[PDB]
Amino acid sequence: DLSLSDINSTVEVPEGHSFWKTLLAYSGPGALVAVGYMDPGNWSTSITGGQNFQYLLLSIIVISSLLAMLLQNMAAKLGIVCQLDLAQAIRARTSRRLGFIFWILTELAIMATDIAQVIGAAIALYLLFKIPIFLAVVITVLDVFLLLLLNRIGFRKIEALVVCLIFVILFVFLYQIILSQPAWHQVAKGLIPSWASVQTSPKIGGQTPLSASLGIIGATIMPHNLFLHSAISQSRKIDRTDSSKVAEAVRFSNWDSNIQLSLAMVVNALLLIMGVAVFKSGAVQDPSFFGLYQALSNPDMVSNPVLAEAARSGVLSTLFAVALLASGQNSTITGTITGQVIMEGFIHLRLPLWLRRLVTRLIAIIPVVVCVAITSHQGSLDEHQALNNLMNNSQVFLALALPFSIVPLLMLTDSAAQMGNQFKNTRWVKVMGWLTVIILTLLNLISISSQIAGFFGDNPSSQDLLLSQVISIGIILAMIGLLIWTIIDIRRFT
Repeated sequence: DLSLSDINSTVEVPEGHSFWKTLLAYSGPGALVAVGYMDPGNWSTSITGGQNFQYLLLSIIVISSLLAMLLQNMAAKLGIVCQLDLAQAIRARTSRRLGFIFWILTELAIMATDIAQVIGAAIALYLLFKIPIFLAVVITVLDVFLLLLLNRIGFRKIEALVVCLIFVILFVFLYQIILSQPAWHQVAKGLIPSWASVQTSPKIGGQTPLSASLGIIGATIMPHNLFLHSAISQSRKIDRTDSSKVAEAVRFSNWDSNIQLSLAMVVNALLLIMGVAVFKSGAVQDPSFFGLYQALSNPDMVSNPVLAEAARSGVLSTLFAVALLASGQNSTITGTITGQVIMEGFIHLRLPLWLRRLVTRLIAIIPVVVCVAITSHQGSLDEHQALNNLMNNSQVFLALALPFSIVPLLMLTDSAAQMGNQFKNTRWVKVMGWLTVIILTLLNLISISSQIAGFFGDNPSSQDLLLSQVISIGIILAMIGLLIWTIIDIRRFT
């Protein structure tokens, strides 16, 4: 009846005021959440953002991460104080049909992330081991056994394995930056919140600073990682009777989550400066993983003789594909955990990790093998580009399931009927939290029309455009109705 019954309140190791060892104990949840924010689904968008705007968008990244650190912490709080995840709170404060709508929506979000990671991992196999593109996908389907071995290890080593992947993809991209020797003064100048990133005048590569900045801000959080954080935050036993120990617990999970999401921010920065210093100006013409592979393997694309010799040897591209692999291993863990959370929390369905990863992976790979089937039917022409367009088109479900995950979180944590007058949010995080939630909801509701119109490709059929407008209006209006309904129920609880 409690979230993550297998590993809920497992190891509690606060030992008086020995704070840093205590920090070493529970440092796992923050990493499990942060590794999701390093998935390849936006890697190109960073590199592109670096080529179109050298170091300019870095500050935006920071801001985004900060916002991601805020809401995530809130989620952790809901897990630590209430001893129940976000899905159990929402489902407990609304009917079953709303919990079912939220269930299918979040399932579609984690399904979208799973699509990004199966595409990135399959391509990673196509680049490293030269496995055929169609075989690499059905090889990625075999991650259920890696989940079976993953199940017997334990969170003290699983949550450290996630750290291992994090520093793998962090040191892979940091190594290519160390060889690049970039002008770190311009990097520092770019990290400052300047007003050149909010303008619309450069328009390099069909992208203005305000478009890229609002895109980075719009994709701030992932809805599934909120339920994930609220669930894994409970894995540390708390008496819930001593205010100093639960306040200490909040400091604990906060410093952990910031320590890891800061690493994710560092990875995004390494991707932007990867697009600025490593690649030449405008050298990246194919945002696909294969385009970045050949671009990292062509000496004329880099801006340094050392990177030209190393690129000719073929080490940059292989490290890139290794980073694709280490990033593609995330949904096997966080996808199954979060899927269990929303499943047994929203619809009260107890399913094993076997059929979970089976169903999610199959539903994820169906459109992938359809895309590879059509493109390979065209002669393997534009197959990687179409895989990239599938990966980017999949991210609409996140915008569909974002407000129904950030609004109920902020409401339930701001109310005293769930947190109490002692552990509710400060008047500071009320203003910042509501501002962030409003901005993200508006920006994603704007993104719905752009992505739905993007489903029809870069060929604008005049009759299909109006249909995209009708479908977009219907979707955003339906999300408005669901949003005001959830607002009404939660505000009826408070």
